[PDB]
Amino acid sequence: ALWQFRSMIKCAIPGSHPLMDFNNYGCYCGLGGSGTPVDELDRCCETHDNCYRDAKNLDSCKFLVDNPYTESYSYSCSNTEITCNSKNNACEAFICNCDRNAAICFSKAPYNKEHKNLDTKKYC
Ligand SMILES: [Ca+2]
Repeated sequence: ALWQFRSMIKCAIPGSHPLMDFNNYGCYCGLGGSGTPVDELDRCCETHDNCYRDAKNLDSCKFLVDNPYTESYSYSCSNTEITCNSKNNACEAFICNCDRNAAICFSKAPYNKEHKNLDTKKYC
């Protein structure tokens, strides 16, 4: 499932904590969502959830394959530098290229300390 995604975000994140802090926070972290964020660390959930939108469409391994979120792929690191298993294929490549920007961009964004299990009649 989404679980070698936690393996993923240790790799890309010098300093900041994954899911344990991250997955609760900010306004728009299902599929679609759009107000804006709150701070832009709901904005790194924006890009991985709208790349996972293009995964429900996806012609390479197509979704009668119901949810291929890790039983299929793992990844490479290590600046951040997250990618994929380095042969990188068609659909092993696509779902690891959404789950890359996920991992990287929790190191790219201004974090929610604040929206951290959120408010929003407020931020969005
Ligand atoms: Ca969303």
